[PDB]
Amino acid sequence: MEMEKEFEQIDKSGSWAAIYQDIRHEASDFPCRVAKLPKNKNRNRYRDVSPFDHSRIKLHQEDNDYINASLIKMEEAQRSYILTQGPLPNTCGHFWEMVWEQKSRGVVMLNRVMEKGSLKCAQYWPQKEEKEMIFEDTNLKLTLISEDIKSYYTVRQLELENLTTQETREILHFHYTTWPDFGVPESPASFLNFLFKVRESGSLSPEHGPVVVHCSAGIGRSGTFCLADTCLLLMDKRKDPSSVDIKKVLLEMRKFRMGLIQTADQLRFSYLAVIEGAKFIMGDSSV
Ligand SMILES: C=C(C)[C@@H]1CC[C@@H](C)[C@@H]2CCC(C)=C[C@@H]21
Ligand SMILES: [Mg+2]
Repeated sequence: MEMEKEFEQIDKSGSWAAIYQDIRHEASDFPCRVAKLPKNKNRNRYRDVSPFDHSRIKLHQEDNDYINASLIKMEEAQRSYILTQGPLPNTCGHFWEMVWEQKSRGVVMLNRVMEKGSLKCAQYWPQKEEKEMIFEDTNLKLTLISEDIKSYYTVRQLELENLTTQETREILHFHYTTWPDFGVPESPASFLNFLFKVRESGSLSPEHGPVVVHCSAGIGRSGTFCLADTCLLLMDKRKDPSSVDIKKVLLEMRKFRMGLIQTADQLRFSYLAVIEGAKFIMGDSSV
């Protein structure tokens, strides 16, 4: 597994920070002019995290079509993802409008609402079945149908209703709840198990719109999730599995949204997940 001897060589040489900086130097730099217009200042959670103009998701509405969200389209892998920031108190209606318009089936959330004693995300879904949420600026109603709480993650089933037309869709919410406050998980086993739960749900499949992935800024943990998924897909599809190069897949994803993978230990963790997940897809079905 070329990547696995690349992994051991980089650990041995203690050069993860140098590998990561080289990725930062060669990453694309495209314009983000819409994100920087003054009328959009309260739609952005972080001043240094914006969507490129060429890949941004446009809301289907006159007035203001802006949301901080990017379409990441992986041609060879045949997979698309929408990466977005954690919604703001005033962008929750835009978030669900984007989900409606893009025909997404799943939302993947990789942060908690409060981390390090600060609010990383608005409470954008209902916590109780009997208290639904109405987003009047976008004319959508959201209802909790059920939820399954497990040790490392929670899965919710929600109903999203277009109050204009009274159509309804079922949305699956996949909430990874135990990413540590500092660093990365020591073992990728629980992250891979989470990834495969999302895959089994159908939410990642071409009969649906792209899955919506977010953490707080939509680049760190979010980038790790998409990078691992796409790498494992390429290894399944290809005549030569060990031809998959993580660093070139990461740079290709960074053509669509800036800053994906935010630290050198996130880079290292991404290798770990792909190496370990590759065991579980080269014929070794056992668990
Ligand atoms: C996905 C994995 C590589 C691991 C295999 C071993 C288990 C302890 C762990 C938790 C239980 C499930 C179903 C698989 C996970
Ligand atoms: Mg460059």
